[PDB]
Amino acid sequence: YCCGRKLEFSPQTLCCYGKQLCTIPRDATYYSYQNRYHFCEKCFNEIQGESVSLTTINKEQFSKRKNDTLDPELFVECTECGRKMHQICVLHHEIIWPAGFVCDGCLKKSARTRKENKFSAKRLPSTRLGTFLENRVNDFLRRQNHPESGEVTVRVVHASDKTVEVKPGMKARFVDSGEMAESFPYRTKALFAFEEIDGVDLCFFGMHVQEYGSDCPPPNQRRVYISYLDSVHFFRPKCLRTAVYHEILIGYLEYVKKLGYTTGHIWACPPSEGDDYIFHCHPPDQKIPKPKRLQEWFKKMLDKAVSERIVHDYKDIFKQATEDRLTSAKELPYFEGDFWPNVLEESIKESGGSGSQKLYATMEKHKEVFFVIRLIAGPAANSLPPIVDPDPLIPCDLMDGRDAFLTLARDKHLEFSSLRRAQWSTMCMLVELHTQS
Ligand SMILES: COc1ccc(C2(C(=O)N3CCOC[C@H](Cc4cccc5[nH]ncc45)C3)CCCC2)cc1
Ligand SMILES: [Zn+2]
Ligand SMILES: [Zn+2]
Ligand SMILES: [Zn+2]
Repeated sequence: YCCGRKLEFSPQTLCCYGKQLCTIPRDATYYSYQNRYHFCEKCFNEIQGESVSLTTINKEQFSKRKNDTLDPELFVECTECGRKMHQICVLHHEIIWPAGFVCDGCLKKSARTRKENKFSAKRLPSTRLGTFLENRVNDFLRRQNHPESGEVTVRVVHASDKTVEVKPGMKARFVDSGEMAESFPYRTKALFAFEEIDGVDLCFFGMHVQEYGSDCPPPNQRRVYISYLDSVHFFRPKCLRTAVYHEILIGYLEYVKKLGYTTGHIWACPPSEGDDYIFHCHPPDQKIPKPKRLQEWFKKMLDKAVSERIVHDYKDIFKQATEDRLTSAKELPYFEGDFWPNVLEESIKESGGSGSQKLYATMEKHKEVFFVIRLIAGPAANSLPPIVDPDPLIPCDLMDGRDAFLTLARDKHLEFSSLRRAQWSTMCMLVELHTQS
């Protein structure tokens, strides 16, 4: 055996299908039907009668289970030794090495090494935005001159044109009356950061963004929104991990500012317990920050951006609307999946059809969570040329949003819960991106 350890995958968390946001953690009790519809023990017993609509399926046909199934880790056999070894430990992928697995001992005994690993992070197609970010990170790393650090690769893996649609409450008030556009076009992008750790790629950062160009009507035009952020905390060295995140995030703001976007938007929202934003099965000791801590962290990152003469200034949404002399909810930027489109639906219902009644009160209530970042200020923003993106569209269904990658990771036991598993998951992720390309 490679190690002395007996290893297996932890059970993943499933949905309860009752409260539409309820989740079933590890070792919990739940009910299943056809392994498709799972129900919380509390939510299932708080059900009308026996018949449950799914077609009505009776509660008699449901399975009472505990979320404690442990799938053992897989082994691979050396085609010369016969030695059985963990697939994750030796990082053997059948697509990269279709000739069969040969252990390190056999390779050295015959004075050879594995064939070069195609489908690497470096060999992913590059972009102007990706090169811009990885130059910034690697230049910073050489300045710090830590011998433990490795080369960082940043690649944009998806780009497509989409639209966000105004929800029925806001649509009935402002869209049907002609006061607001019914949809806002934007380009979505997914990019990841990789670090070479002992000769092996490790994906440690991911990000999805929404970019609304000069074609977009107000109030969305020339604005960028960060849909989701995620990380795996195994960047080496640890003492430089936060700074690298700052380099990527500030670099993105610097890049879109150069392109002509005037404002960036960040919703400082930590994930719920047991929830994964981009990377499936985070390490158990990678703690989720509390909201106050996360807000201060973004402040520090933005403060550095201001000092670097990249970000002009930043304010919370409540302060921004006051300076913008906002009066109606139709003047607030409308982003896909954002907090505010959902809340404006609730605000109109409670107000009897008003888009202004509790607008400032709601913004003040949640002001510390929403950051409005001004990249271009004053007279310069009034007369800018059209935004032209030098990078082409990158069709990649696996990265059209965060759902496909999470599903693939769930379906293939691709965990990021440890360095070895995250390296195996990185290798599998890279192979998928190269074949789907
Ligand atoms: C102040 O401490 C931090 C500040 C920022 C981050 C970043 C990040 O990754 N965030 C910020 C939101 O909370 C942490 C999420 C990571 C995470 C941790 C544990 C379980 C999870 N499930 N899903 C996501 C997830 C995603 C790092 C780079 C960008 C900001 C991480 C920790
Ligand atoms: Zn092992
Ligand atoms: Zn539930
Ligand atoms: Zn061998």
